[PDB]
Amino acid sequence: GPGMLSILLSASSSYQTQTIGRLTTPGTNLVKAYKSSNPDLARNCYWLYFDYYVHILGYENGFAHVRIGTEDCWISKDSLEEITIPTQSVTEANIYSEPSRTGTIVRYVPANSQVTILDFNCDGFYRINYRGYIGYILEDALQYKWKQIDGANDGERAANLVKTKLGCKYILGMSGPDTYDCSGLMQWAYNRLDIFMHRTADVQDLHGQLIEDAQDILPGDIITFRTDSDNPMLVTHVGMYVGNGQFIHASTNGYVVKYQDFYKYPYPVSTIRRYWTK
Repeated sequence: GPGMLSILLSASSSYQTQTIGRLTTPGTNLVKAYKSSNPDLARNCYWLYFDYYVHILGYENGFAHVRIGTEDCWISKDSLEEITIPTQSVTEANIYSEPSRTGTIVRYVPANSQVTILDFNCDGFYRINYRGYIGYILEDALQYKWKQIDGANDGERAANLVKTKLGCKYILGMSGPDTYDCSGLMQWAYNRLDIFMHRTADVQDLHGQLIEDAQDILPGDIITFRTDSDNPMLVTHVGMYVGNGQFIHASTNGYVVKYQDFYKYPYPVSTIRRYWTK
């Protein structure tokens, strides 16, 4: 106020200067992703998709180095656009040199100031520009919220996110904003929480915290299923638990994003995976 800093913040930060990107994938819905700026172009690690949000770490050799949560990769720089977000502050704060409790003061910001968000989810801070002064301001000092404040954890936030897509049409290979397949809905929802998961159900099945007992399932957990009787050992489907014994999924049965009764669903579970941590 403005000097008070919580002991819960680290006294040190390795957070690198980043900007915000939105994928535009011109002319299509996807872009190949690589693990270097000089890749074996035949061996892309995966793809990223239209209207996904990323952090931009930099550019090299015609590629953008992008980040979603703990995952980073390289995509053609023409597949995304840089984003800045105008907002205002609601409480006096300092712009600090870094997102920690030992940064130097770049600029005092009075309450009600017009600012521009340049990066988000910076370990409890936004990176902003105020009157040309650039640095890190505590998240709660700004009006804009990059994710929901409501919810006890990111799992509940993920459940709300898939609920916002109820009624969207099923289309194989899509991940929003208007059409989805089962695994694209999962990846999209966690993209909006700055959490990376892979694109296909059979890989989503292999990461995240394993919830061994279904009694311990919570909103935002994903459930993978084996639904192909001609390949009965292969994971082919996925949905998100949203509480009260229901999960939401994009299904060809109805060709729509819809609720489904978990225990009445007539296909075997593979794993229950928790990709949220807070």
